[PDB]
Amino acid sequence: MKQIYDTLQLIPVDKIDLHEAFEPSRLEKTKESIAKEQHLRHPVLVVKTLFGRYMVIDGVHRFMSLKALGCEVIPVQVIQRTQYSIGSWHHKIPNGAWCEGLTDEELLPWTTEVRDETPFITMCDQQTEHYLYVADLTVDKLDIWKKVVNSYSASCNVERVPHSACLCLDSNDILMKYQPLQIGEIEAVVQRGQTVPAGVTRFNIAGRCLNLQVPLHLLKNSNLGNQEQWHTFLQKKIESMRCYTEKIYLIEAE
Amino acid sequence: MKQIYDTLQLIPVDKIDLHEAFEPSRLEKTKESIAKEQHLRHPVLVVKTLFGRYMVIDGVHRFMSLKALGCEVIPVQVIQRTQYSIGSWHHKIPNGAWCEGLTDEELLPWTTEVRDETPFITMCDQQTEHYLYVADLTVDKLDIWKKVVNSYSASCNVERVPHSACLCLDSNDILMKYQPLQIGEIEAVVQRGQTVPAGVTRFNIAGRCLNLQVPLHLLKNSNLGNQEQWHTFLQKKIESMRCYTEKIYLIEAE
Repeated sequence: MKQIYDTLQLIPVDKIDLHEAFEPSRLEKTKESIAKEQHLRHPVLVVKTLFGRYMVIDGVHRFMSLKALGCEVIPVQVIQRTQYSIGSWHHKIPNGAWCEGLTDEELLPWTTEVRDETPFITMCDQQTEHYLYVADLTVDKLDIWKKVVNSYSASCNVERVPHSACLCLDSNDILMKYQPLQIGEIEAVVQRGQTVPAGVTRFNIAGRCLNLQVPLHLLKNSNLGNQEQWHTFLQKKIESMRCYTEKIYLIEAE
Repeated sequence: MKQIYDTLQLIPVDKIDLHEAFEPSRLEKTKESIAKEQHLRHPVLVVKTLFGRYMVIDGVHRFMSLKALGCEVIPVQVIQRTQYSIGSWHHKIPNGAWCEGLTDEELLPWTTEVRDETPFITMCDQQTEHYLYVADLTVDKLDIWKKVVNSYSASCNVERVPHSACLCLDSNDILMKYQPLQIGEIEAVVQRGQTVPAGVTRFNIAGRCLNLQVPLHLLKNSNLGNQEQWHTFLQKKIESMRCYTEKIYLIEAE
């Protein structure tokens, strides 16, 4: 389906922006893997913004790995707005008692009280839930998020779970719930040069292209000869492209 | 879901049955490819039947290729009835008026009469339909499906379209419409040692496991001591497994 071929592009690395922070540990493992394989398995998923720029909506650690590896162009799949919806990740913290970062950040005005306002953050254990609202918050919405997420993210052990999935907690777990953003909030965040915390925005994307395996060597120089090479490479790959429209379980290795 | 692990099994080759004819042209390219790669990319998709036997619902040519190569066990994924629905393929013949194999067959009792019985086969064009009913035909549904399908399968160009899909016939198209069978019927067929013609049944399966890349070395000797290797193999592959719930475009190459 050539409609997909036309959305696979090599974009100058300096024209791509993040809307979120990244976790440098995951960045370094992903980067090791790319350097070892000398391939980028999946294109980074981007949307057009303004000034001829692009915003990553999925693959921030791949993109950062390529930038850190000295790539001048990034293989992207350009996603239309009709192809995605915006949800969020909840952060499940196993053995959440031994997680010293959040373990006594008492000062924020957590409360079990529920009001018809929107609870910005919700903290869960097997028994109880706690909330945060800007009626009580002194600083702005997003640095609360940075503070809270960052208190446990890099120090404690986290597993991200989709905000829409069904999950029940053990008594070891703590579950951090963050409400999804609208695209206009994300756009404003990027336009102001800001970022949301790592690993909280979750884009549900239809029509992902998988297992492109872009050779790293193609990404090192920005020369339009390199672009002819990219078109050749891509034409070779599309012949092996098959569309799947039902749930699949993909082994991402070989 | 870790249930996948229990559904991926090595099954003796003599316990597996096909329900549909295979196209040997396609069988030879599948066989070729498997021999070159020394691996089976996707597991054969089967459902359990009677006498501890299994019926292939997708992967006829992978299976036949494996049997031709001397494999004693087939890597399969056991699909449960909640995972799949059964539809059919319609066969669109562009410029069907010039399909000689379909026109010279003046014998068959094609008819525009709409009866209360369901027709074996419906042959449509832009503004008129023809049917074949049991009452006008001396021999069984399957013999007629194979006779009609083979009158144009190799003779003329044919686009296979899902029966539920949207299709508007151009001025010169002809459309062969076949009934979707129920699983009881397909099972009866296999129980009598018969097969449906190729390219007519269409299984819509959710949760296909993809890109397992089973090494061929594991399929030649069917001994309990092989199973350990298998299980080892499997547990390794699962650690690279990922579920995709939206439509994907997978590059099935490396």
